[PDB]
Amino acid sequence: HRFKVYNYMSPTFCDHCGSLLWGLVKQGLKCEDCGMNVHHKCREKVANLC
Amino acid sequence: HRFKVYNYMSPTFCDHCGSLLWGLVKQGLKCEDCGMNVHHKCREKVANLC
Ligand SMILES: [Zn+2]
Ligand SMILES: [Zn+2]
Ligand SMILES: [Zn+2]
Ligand SMILES: [Zn+2]
Repeated sequence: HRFKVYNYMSPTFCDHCGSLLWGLVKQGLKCEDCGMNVHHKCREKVANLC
Repeated sequence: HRFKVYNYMSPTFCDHCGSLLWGLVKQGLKCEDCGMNVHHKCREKVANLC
């Protein structure tokens, strides 16, 4: 994965843990290649396989 | 048009005046129906026709 920080325009959940990516901006990280969305706290817990 | 404020993820120009929508977040307004992108200062100068 190549996670880049993303500003989400709709309530989006974290593809790793299932809770909402809270906030107005900078809510999480979106992988540039496959679109997985994760909380900053969950990026490290995701397998690299993309 | 139904302009809603948008957080752009790439350098985007204003479809009304041609200058860059400056900033990291809240750079401009995107029309929800046809995707036109405008600076907050240009929203009022755009014809309504969407
Ligand atoms: Zn990925
Ligand atoms: Zn999470
Ligand atoms: Zn429009
Ligand atoms: Zn403009």
